[PDB]
Amino acid sequence: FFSHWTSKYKERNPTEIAYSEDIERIIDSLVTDEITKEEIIHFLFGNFCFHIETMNDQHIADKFKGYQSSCINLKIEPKVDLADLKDHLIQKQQIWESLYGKHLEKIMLRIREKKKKEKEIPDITTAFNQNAAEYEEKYPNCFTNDLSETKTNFSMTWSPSFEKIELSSEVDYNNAIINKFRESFKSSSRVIYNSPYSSINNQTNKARDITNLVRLCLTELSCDTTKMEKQELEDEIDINTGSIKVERTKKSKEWNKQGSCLTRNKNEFCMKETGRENKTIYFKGLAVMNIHMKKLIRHDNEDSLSWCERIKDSLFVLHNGDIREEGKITSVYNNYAKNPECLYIQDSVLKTELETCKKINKLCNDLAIYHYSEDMMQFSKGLMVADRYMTKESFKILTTANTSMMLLAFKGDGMNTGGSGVPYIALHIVDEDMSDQFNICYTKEIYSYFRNGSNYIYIMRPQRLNQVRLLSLFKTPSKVPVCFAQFSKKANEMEKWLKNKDIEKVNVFSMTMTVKQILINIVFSSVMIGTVTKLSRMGIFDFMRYAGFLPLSDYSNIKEYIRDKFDPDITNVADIYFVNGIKKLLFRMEDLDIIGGITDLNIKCPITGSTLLTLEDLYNNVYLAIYMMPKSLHNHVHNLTSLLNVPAEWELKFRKELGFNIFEDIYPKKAMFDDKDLFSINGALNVKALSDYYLGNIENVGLMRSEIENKEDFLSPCYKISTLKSSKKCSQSNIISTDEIIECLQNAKIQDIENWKGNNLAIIKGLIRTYNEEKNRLVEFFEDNCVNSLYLVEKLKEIINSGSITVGKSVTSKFIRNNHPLTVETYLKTKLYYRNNVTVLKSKKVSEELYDLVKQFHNMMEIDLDSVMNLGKGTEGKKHTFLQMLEFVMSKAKNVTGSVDFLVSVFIYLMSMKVKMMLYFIEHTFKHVAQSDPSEAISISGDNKIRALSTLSLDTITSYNDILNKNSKKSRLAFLSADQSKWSASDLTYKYVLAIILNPILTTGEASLMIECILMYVKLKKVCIPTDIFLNLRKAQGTFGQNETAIGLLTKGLTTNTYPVSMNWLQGNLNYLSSVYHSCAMKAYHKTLECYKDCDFQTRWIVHSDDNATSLIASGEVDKMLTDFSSSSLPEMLFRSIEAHFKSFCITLNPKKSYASSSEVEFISERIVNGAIIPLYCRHLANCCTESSHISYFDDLMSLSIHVTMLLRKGCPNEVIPFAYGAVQVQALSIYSMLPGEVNDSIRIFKKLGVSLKSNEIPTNMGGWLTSPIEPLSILGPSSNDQIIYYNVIRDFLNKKSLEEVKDSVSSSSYLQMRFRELKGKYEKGTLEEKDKKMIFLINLFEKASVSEDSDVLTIGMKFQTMLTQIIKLPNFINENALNKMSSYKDFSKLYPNLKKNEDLYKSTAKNIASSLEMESVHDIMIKNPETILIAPLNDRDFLLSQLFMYTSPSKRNQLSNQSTAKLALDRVLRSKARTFVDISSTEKMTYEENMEKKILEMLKFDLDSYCSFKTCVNLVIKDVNFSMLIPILDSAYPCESRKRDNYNFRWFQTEKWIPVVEGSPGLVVMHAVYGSNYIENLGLKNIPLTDDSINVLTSTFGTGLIMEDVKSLVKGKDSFETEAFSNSNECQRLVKACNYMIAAQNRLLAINTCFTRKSFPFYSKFNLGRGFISNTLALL
Ligand SMILES: NC(=O)c1ncn([C@@H]2O[C@H](COP(=O)(O)OP(=O)(O)OP(=O)(O)O)[C@@H](O)[C@H]2O)n1
Ligand SMILES: NC(=O)c1ncn([C@@H]2O[C@H](COP(=O)(O)OP(=O)(O)OP(=O)(O)O)[C@@H](O)[C@H]2O)n1
Repeated sequence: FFSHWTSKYKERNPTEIAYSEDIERIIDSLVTDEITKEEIIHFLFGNFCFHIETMNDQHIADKFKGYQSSCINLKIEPKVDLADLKDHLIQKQQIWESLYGKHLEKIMLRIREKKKKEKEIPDITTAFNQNAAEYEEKYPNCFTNDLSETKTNFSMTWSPSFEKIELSSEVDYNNAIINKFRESFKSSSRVIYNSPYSSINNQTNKARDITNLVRLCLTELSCDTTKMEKQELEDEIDINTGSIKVERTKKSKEWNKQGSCLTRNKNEFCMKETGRENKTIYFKGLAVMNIHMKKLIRHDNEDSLSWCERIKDSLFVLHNGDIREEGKITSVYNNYAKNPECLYIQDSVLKTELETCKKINKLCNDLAIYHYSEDMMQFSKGLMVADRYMTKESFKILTTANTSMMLLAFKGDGMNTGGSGVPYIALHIVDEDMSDQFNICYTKEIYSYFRNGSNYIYIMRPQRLNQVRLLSLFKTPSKVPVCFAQFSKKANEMEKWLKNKDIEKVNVFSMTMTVKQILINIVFSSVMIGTVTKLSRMGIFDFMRYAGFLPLSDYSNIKEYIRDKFDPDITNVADIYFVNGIKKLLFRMEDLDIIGGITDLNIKCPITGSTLLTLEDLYNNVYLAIYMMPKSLHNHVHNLTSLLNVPAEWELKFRKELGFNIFEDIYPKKAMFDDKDLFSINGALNVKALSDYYLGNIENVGLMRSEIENKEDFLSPCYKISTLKSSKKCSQSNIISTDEIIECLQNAKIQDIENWKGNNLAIIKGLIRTYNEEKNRLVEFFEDNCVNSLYLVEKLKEIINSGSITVGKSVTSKFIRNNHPLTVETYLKTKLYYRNNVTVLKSKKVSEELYDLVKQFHNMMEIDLDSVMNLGKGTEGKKHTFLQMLEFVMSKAKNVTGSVDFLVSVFIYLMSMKVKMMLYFIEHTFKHVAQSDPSEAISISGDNKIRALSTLSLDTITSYNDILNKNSKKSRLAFLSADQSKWSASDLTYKYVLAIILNPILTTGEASLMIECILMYVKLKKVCIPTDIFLNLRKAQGTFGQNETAIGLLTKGLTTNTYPVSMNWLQGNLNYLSSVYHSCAMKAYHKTLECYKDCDFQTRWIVHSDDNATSLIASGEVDKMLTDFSSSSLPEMLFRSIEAHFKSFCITLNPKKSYASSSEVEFISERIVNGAIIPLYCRHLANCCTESSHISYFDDLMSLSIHVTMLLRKGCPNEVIPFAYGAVQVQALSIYSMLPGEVNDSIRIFKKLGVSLKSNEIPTNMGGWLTSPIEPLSILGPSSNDQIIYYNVIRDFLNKKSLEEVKDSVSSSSYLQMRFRELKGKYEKGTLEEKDKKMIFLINLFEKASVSEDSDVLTIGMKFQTMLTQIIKLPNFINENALNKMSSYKDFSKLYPNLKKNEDLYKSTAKNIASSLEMESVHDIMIKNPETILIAPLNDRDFLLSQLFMYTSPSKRNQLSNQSTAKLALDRVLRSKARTFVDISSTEKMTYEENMEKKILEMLKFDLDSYCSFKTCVNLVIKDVNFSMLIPILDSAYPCESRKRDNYNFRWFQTEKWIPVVEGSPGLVVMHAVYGSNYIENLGLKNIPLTDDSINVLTSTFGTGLIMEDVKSLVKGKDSFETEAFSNSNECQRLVKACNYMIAAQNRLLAINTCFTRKSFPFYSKFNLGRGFISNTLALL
């Protein structure tokens, strides 16, 4: 172990760091009445003398010099010798050790003072009544007993039953329904208005208006079109971004002319030229939709439960008469659920489970679950399509696969600025038989009805829906059938009735009344849960995650949670059913193998099905009801204001508590270190606790320092660090300069009104738009910022008085949204000098910021080629380290920079590059400290062992309780599952300095650097609100009474943007240091509890930042000490004592999610009771239906199959797995890669062109369907589907039986050439069988759509986790708009000027006069330095021009252009049906399906010279270690009943193929297990040679393309070119594979040693660092 001091800061002490008086205040504030200042200093600087056994002697001299300097600067006489300090610190030990007993007495007094003040509620009903009483006390008379003023019961949209077959013959089936309703709505006027909820005083007077509006819109304002063209969209260039989807200017944006009406497309109509009485009727109907006063019903309303107990069974009657049999959602769900035998390889033993799944599918078919979900999905489609394009004088009649359903959509909030939603009136035709049940069910929203024929025509009430609510309505086919399947499985009456009957006898007719009632509840709950669009239902359902703990003890959650902080916001009826289910569960728990519920007689909360055989069924039902709700139905505008509003309040609370005023700095005070309640710690106890923690954790200072400076990439340049190189995002305050602003104002003349070209017109527009209403501040900015005062304003006078200028109005958000960003910059900056300063932080990549930092380190600001190339080559040139750049940044910004670097923004938080580097240093010097702690969970690599540590924390605790309580005394268990509240907001930050001073694995210079870093992070941090949000609050504050909650007080009345956030580190920034402090606090808790005299306590705790998993086992005289601690049992003891102890460590325990029990613990989401773990597969099942990224079909299908895989891991039953398959299929296919029957299908396209591939053999990237079985998807993952179909077509191609025959036939090198020649001859003369055409198709697909194709991992870093990739990559930007606003492009465009800057066509013309010379120079200084463009930067001049030589490849600007951005819905369902661009430069615009047709027609021919990709695709499949041993196990596995499996329910999968396959690869003994598998299954050991040699072939071709063209067999000389010409013999890839298969050189790298050999043939082996890298078979563990 060698020691290296990594600082120029060596001669700096922690008491001379500019912000050094705060350390003096911390020292002065730690002085107690028993410990003086001298002992505090001697302990704090000198604690390292307990660690002096593993550190160097130069480290000894360094730390003793730091000790002496600290004592001299603090006016204390230091000890002369190190042994003198050791003797003094070992003799003043009992003074410091006595703090634990006083702390024990303090927490006992705090429990005694806290339990006396609280009040006790007698029962749960009194808690509910007290909540209702205080709710009436806030707002009086808010509770109404009349059910006529409430909100809508049955949510956004209503689905009647569809009773008549509608024949179509030349009548356009979508349009025949509209004229059917029109001819129904032409009879007389027997309009009966509906009184809601059987009321008597019906006002009406609006039902007449709605009826007249609907009659007008269906009689006069619309007609049978049947001839107009469909809506077609086209991509267009935006003035701020690229490639947005919009309607074309002609055709589908123009109003056509039918007979006396105006029409746009097949659905939209208009009334621009209509009679005045008709216009009056239209406006009278429009005024209804608007184009305390809360009536909340009580929890104990017996009328609402009685009404719901008729509404929810009228719904079941309505869900029982539908006659439709085929559809889109029905087809995809019946692909998996109607025949689930294909998913399971050994399906012959699942004769009961698969039959139950088939019965659940038949019940879904007969109750019209699929058809209702499909109707909701397409109506949400049509509704948001209507939301963006509708005007006030137009409507958008929607029709679907329905028979008796329409919707009359009206003007919504196009160009979304929050808004309210899109109005819509739905019409229904119901027959005479189901007429009373329709009135009973939808009694609130039926607005008028009349009778025509044997039918009733219903007009329902208009509502409105935001885009988020339409998106939650969209995922109905993914959310409702899985709800029906899970609730039908977990209900024991439903499953019990399903098990006796047969598939031909399952119907509603042969049902008992109890099973029918359970089915009614299941249908109603699935409908109400799968589509949720109300905030009250979300409040009710996330109230449910705390009122659901049965096996419990004292938690302060049964009664004190249902008091004041519970919000009973029940607005409608029939959520009384859900709240009443909660109330019955709580009343049951009040009156009091896991068998938890066969004896308690528990009741399901949403589905009410009794006789619960297992507690895990209850946990699964509640948590699936919880996790299926959306994250938020609020807009991003409201959510961002909430996220920017919480820290302002939690900082104003801190300032008010500790006496700081609003506009001043933050310094330590005595109150923070005096053991107070709100914002304080104990002080001297914290120092002793941290010293004891560092004594007990760090065992070798030098070895751990070596691991820190070797594994965290210290003493290495910053581009080797993945956090500071991989472009996440960043924040750099780029503001147009004020001198540049006044210069642009000066050069903007008044004689060039026509010639206002360039970007200066944007500055002119911004200053004029600011002048139009903000005259008060523009004169101040024009007279104080610039030295010329009157000239600028007098020039602006005739600038506005020039007559012609393009400004409409200060429309605020309408100006911001669709104008150039520098217009926003100027419209800000001309009124921001002394107030409202903003200083807008625009986002940037960290790679560009690191590029600028490396450029600024070597003083190469102005870019010059000789200046960068003079830095040397190889591993002997100029190179920096991470800490040298860190101190360069610190020395730069300590020089009066204005503290612009400490500015974060919300985009979860967006910090600067400096703050990212300081947080990296502080984070990763404590990551290894937390890695040495066995009780620390955030240091666990991944989520794999997170469950494992909880398993140990249960197992050793239970084993020790079994080993102690049987001998001498009694023991009581106490498991704590705490979660702290405001872990970052309420936390004192200055206590982290004490964790750094006492750190022994450090240096007195590095410690000073970290202390100064944390002190500037506290004293100078600020938060900048974004421009649109701050303008919204500014205009709201101007219109209103000018008061705000906390943001107005912090920003001096909203007159400035940056508000101070000092003692609140942002969440995720200190995630290891806070966890270290938490574990230190728990060790101090154990040391404090060890001070009790006649009792023995041992504590086991587990810490992951915010969370806690404390266990405690007491022994001895328990009965006396329990009333000493003021409690009744050990969980009550633990919940009181830990809460009292944590207040001395600035940790706030909240009595909401923190419970204490004697048998149950929870950690994050996993949960283990009495040595057995409850599975909780709810999160993955909900992620299978709700969470998606919305980027592509391939990406989202591969991402959702992760959740399917973890569903298979965590014990899912075998009847929800086919529904999980169907759910991920609907969620992947329902946006862009369209559903069966639509335009972007892949079964239909492959069937039309006669492709030889079958339905279940289409690859995933071809738009095909996930058809991998249960076992290979569970073991390998989503990347196994294409591997399985490739292996199947290969095994059919060479006509073999097993994989081993294929392996020993491929292993001969003279075999695949003969097969390829035989295939070529077969294609030649006369014969091509089906297998040959399949093999040819997949060979050409591997050529055209391999994952390595058109990708390099050094421009954008990818991971290569699959075999193939997306074959259409839509460009997010067109031309060089993606490459702009970049320092790399601005440098590349300067030393290589506009001959090669603008544009891609100018560079492409240099491949067939000055651009050819520039390209020749580029590739001449590129090909002489080969290591700079296709490996990682070895040093500088391998990084600064590595970012410069990537803007020359056509496939490296395309890769940066089509980067996957976030976007949202309606930007991808519209782009899929639009004529999109192909690449970065093409005049041709073509659709997605036509592109797919062209690509499939391209990959149909044999295309000889395809031998290399044939051998590559064979060898990528067969050579996998995991696949080649998983397949023979699956092929030769015994069914059951010998050692594999003998149980039935949820015990085939976890007994037959996840334990005899885990005795397969690593060998194992355990029988039943929930699996956290190994790392990712590697299919990228062979693909990173493909990328790293494809880029070599590309630069070879682009180097050889200038001087000459040639074909082959080149004779030129100049060895680096002749050897690459010999390298390009066939493709260079078969040469790569064969040549480095038959030898293995493996020469080391020094870039002169390796360039000594040859530039081409053995050099490429040192551009991947490995060859034929075969991994080991992964242990599932
Ligand atoms: N992005 C939008 O279009 C939108 N959505 C809701 N809002 C807020 O609510 C009002 C109604 O929106 P509009 O801009 O369509 O109404 P308008 O201003 O009276 O009509 P117009 O566009 O023809 O001038 C608007 O005045 C505005 O305050 N704006
Ligand atoms: N009630 C609690 O016991 C609790 N648990 C966490 N927190 C801290 O609260 C900050 C923001 O709260 P959020 O609105 O994001 O939800 P949350 O974290 O789940 O807390 P809560 O249950 O109170 O809503 C978050 O920064 C979070 O750390 N409070």
